[PDB]
Amino acid sequence: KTIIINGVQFNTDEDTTILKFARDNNIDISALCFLNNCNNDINKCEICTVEVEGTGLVTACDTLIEDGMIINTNSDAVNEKIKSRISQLLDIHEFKCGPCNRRENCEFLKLVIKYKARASKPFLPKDKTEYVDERSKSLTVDRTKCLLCGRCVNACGKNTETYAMKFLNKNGKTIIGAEDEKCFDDTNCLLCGQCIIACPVAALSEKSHMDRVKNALNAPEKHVIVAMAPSVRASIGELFNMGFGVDVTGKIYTALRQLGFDKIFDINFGADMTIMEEATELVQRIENNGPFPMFTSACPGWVRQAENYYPELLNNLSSAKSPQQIFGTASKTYYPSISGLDPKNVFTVTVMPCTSKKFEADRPQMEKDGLRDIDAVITTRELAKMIKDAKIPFAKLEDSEADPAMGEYSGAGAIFGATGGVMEAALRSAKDFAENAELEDIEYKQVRGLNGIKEAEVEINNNKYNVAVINGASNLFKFMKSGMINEKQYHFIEVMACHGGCVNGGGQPHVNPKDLEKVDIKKVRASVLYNQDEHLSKRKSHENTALVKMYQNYFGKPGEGRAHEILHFKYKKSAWSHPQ
Ligand code: 402
Ligand code: SF4
Ligand code: SF4
Ligand code: SF4
Ligand code: SF4
Ligand code: FES
Ligand SMILES: [Mg+2]
Ligand SMILES: [Mg+2]
Repeated sequence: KTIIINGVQFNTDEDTTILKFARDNNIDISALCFLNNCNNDINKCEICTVEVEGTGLVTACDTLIEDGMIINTNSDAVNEKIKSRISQLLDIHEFKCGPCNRRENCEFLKLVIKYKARASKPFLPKDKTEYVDERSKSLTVDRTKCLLCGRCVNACGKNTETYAMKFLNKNGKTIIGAEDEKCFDDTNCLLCGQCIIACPVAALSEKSHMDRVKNALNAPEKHVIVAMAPSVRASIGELFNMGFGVDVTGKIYTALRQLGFDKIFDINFGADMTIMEEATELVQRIENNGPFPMFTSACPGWVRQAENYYPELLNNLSSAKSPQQIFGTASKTYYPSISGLDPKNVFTVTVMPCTSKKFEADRPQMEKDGLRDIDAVITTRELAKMIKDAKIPFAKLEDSEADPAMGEYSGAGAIFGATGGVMEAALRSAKDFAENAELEDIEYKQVRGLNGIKEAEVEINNNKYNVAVINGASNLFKFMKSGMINEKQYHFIEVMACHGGCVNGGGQPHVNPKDLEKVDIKKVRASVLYNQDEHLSKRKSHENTALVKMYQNYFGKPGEGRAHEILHFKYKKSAWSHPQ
């Protein structure tokens, strides 16, 4: 078919939208509410307006190309329409970029600047308290920034299929929020924060823990531990203009020391701990023939999904604590035993690509003897802001090293942040455990990649077992609802709520939609992790020397005794009751 765009003739067989055909041919069209191959069906932002000859102004993002269209993307009538829409958005928008947390990478600001748009009347609310919801342990809303673009609603729908983020009719006016405007925590919401990632502005954010951290750092008698997740070292460089897929591990350690932290450890150490315990439990369940299947339990997004939708699976969850919590538990017990610190004075902070980790850390029973496993969780974005506020030249920092005692990690722990990561690492140790051997082939490439549902057959000690990797919360629903779970007998199942794994977590750096169609963000971030695994000497969690010492000298044998006593956590379904 033949179309004309800005006087340029195209002959094409492609059946796509104006927007995508234009972007494919280096023709500029703006968009706002269009994301994840979806726009806002009930309140189209119309930022993507173009002029079609013989029709008038149309939305490019959801209008298919047709033979014989004459399209103008830059006529004065088009630009005045787009400018008008942005101005109306400004009319309901607290335009104060100064102290805003999206100041450095906001899509809306870029649009305002591009079209020179201004409000008819500035939005200047005196009392923000009614626009702000900070009840959640993981999420916050600032409706002074909200454009009602529906991108959070669509993303929540696509990524989780819970539809926990909804349009609401609050006293005759439209907002976004949880069901019945309740606290997100009190709904079926997973707190995975995929909504935040989709948000073009600062309307959706993580629940801040930065005050917890600063207060602890400035408290004389507090000994503040910090440990970052696998994914952080593969991501945080993005916010310092270092590009995508840059390993910045050593720079992070240096920055944390300069921030005033008293001990620099690593969650990857906790990852090796979780494998120690979970691979042990797997081997146990084999020689007890059940309960099968065993599900991973390190994703609090998935744990909440199970609690809210599949409580019959809670007893199938591994009882091993997550790397975050299992690390935290040892930081209040083992670490004092090798440091002399009063356990009460230890304050443990993690850096996570995740918002759901904050909820996990603040679970009432995630403590012992009055001591929280984890006292604070800051996202990748929060650590970045903290670094920038301290004016630490991150990109120029020299590499330092972590403190070894709870900072060493194997290549198995290092790949936790990728979908299929926990599966692969668990298998490397479960195999060696069950066969009493030191096997050389350790790469399970079949469980890797961005496929939503991944299965593999594995041969453990002259017996064959079935594993599955569930990549994304919506895929958990598909896997269960479509009866896939009953099509064969599964023995070990990994579930991550965020598609791509933690590298694509709700607390990660935002990425411009244009960059998203240019960079495979999930694969590129994960590539850093697998790279570290490939070039590390020890690639099994039980080959972690610092970890072995810890178990030999303090916890004893994994999966039992002291180790099972305090390094494990069991989820329980509510007892039957009526009503509901
Ligand atoms: N706790 C824990 Fe995990 C580990 O190790 C993280 O820290 Fe993850 C990452 N990156 C997060 O958030 S959680 C899910 N298990 C996969 S990776
Ligand atoms: S959300 Fe964007 S446009 Fe609005 S105040 Fe913040 S930086 Fe400025
Ligand atoms: S919270 Fe963000 S993504 Fe959701 S409607 Fe408001 S501006 Fe759009
Ligand atoms: S945190 Fe996750 S489940 Fe909850 S509303 Fe946001 S995207 Fe949906
Ligand atoms: S996949 Fe990772 S980042 Fe996403 S909710 Fe689970 S633990 Fe958090
Ligand atoms: S981007 Fe097309 S209507 Fe919003
Ligand atoms: Mg649409
Ligand atoms: Mg201090």
